[PDB]
Amino acid sequence: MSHHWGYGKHNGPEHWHKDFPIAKGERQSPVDIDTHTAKYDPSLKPLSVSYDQATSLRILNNGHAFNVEFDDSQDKAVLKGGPLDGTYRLIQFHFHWGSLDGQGSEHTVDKKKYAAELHLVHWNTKYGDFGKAVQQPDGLAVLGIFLKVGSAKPGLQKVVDVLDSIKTKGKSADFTNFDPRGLLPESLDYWTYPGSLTTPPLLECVTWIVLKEPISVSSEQVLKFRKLNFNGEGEPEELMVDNWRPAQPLKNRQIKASFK
Ligand SMILES: NC(N)=NC1=[SH]CC(CSCC/C(N)=N/S(N)(=O)=O)=N1
Ligand SMILES: [Zn+2]
Repeated sequence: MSHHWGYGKHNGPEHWHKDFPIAKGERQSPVDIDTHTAKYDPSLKPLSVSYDQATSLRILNNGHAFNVEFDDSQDKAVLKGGPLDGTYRLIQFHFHWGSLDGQGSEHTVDKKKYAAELHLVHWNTKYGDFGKAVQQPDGLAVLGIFLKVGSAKPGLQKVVDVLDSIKTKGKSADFTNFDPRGLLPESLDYWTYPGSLTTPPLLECVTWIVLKEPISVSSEQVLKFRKLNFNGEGEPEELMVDNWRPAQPLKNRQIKASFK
């Protein structure tokens, strides 16, 4: 029980396959996005991001990241279009980030690593609930957005300022009326490919949609991410940093671009 997966030397990504053999599967994520090789697919549609009726509820430190959770019991905040067939409901978002500004993203672009990566996780409403959706090859759609360090992202600050209250694993806080539209870049140009969850159980249920344009966050904003703890309250401090899985083999997949 006590030797659980994580991001350390003894329980990190190179160990995950022992408990989760799908870690060596045929459609694992993340991947490197080779820009010159990705092919423009003129049949891909614009993404439809409809977040105006989003109902955020709570923010949780789960010991690996923090999740901002949404009410997904109705079609409030939904992702449609692009490569997707049907309607995908937003359930949560979270980030992956580094100990230094030169690492932290899960996807890479021509081997470049960004400081962090935002994942907005959505599930296909034809499967009725999230737990059923993760058992399907087209069950989830994760919208990935890169973060670089530069100017502050004003729409991120409300997240940053609540992190002191969920420092340690298992802590949560009310987090209502947060508008995830404030985390998007200007352009919705994207790459897409079939992949997996990037944490155990690593299920091969995700249509990945990775935006081309990064958002900028300030050094102070990402420094606050790095003050979070992997540990629970009253345990030795382990800073929550480098909670990213490295790029996995592309195998028999093609990455498609929505743009020329
Ligand atoms: N609840 C339920 N029935 N199953 C599962 S499997 C993983 C999980 C937690 S959310 C799925 C993990 C995730 N979003 N990975 S990522 N980094 O976005 O690719 N719940
Ligand atoms: Zn993620």
